[PDB]
Amino acid sequence: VKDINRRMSIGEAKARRAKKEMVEANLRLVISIAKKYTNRGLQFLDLIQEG
DNA sequence: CAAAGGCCGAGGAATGCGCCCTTTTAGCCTTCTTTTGTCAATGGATTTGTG
Repeated sequence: VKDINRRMSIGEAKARRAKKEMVEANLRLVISIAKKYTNRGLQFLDLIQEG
């Protein structure tokens, strides 16, 4: 059961690093979208973080 | 052999900005049970009437 939960953890770490790589790639997309809302009351970094 | 121009990117105002749908949450709105304030009786213990 140790090795079972271990292989589970291996899969989880792989998928998590993959999600990380995708988010890292598309941060530029998020900034490009958030630039459209920059003057409706919320600061720029807050827009980027919600995005 | 350089110049004009076509291309891409790095930076800003703003006439800029969701919709349709499911599901919970607030609160108002009625209906009912109970605590509470009220009107009337109904004697009963001092106050007065009497000589």
